[PDB]
Amino acid sequence: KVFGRCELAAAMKRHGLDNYRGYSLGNWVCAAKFESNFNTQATNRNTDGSTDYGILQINSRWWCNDGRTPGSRNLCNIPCSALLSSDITASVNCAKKIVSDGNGMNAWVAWRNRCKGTDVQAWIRGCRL
Ligand SMILES: [Cl-]
Ligand SMILES: [Cl-]
Ligand SMILES: [Cl-]
Ligand code: NA
Repeated sequence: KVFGRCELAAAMKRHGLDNYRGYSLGNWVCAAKFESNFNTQATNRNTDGSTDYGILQINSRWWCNDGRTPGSRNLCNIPCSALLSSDITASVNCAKKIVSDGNGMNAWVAWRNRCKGTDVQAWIRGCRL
């Protein structure tokens, strides 16, 4: 599913991401924009053999099981395919674990390089939330 911007904002808010670990909703929408372009089906292979999955590009080396990342943990205890579903629950709940692990949203490279320090509230402007 390719979410609309405000559609994704509303879903993320409903699932408790607005202000989660102190990160306002626009941070999460901005991260999803640049990680996946709001496409739940996005997958991207990394140099180390892991793959990133879903709207927040969650990595198979630590967070989900894809069966082809040797040495992987599965800290969200989910198949990586669950992170490709139209229903973002699994991605949100796994993202909550990631952002709580110590480095905050710096876990998302696109967030650090394209969202951090910017006017992230712009990403929820115009939405009825
Ligand atoms: Cl915001
Ligand atoms: Cl694996
Ligand atoms: Cl933080
Ligand atoms: Na894994």
